[PDB]
Amino acid sequence: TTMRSDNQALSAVQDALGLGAAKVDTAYSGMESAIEVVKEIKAKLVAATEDGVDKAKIQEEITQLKDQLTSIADAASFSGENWLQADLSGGAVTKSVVG
Amino acid sequence: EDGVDKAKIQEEITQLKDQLTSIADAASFSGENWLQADLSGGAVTKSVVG
Repeated sequence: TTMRSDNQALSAVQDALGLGAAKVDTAYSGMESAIEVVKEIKAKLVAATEDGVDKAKIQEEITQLKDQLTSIADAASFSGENWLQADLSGGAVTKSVVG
Repeated sequence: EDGVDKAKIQEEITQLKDQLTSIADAASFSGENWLQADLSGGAVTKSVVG
């Protein structure tokens, strides 16, 4: 009977592990999108370091890319717990996945 | 799990607690249910003619 109860507990742990894996996958996809966008931003800026290039066009490009970054950060949420855009007023927040 | 909402599980456990109460009070044969005894004295004892 104790072993059956333990088996039920491990089944619940498996369900929690699946949920956490889905959350991590969503967070990683959003993270990769943000990395690609910021790489594009860096490429645009290092192109713009030349003085012969008008900087207003680059400025509006980075503005659009920053808006895209904000949208990606606030949208990459699976079940509310998005593991991104947290509250750092306390100093440190730790998310846990049932192992 | 932190991501799982706790309210739905809350009424789940509420229903299970009501089920436990029903199990405790219904399981009787002839008034001597051997459960839900009065522990005012803390030493209630039931016997069967052997």
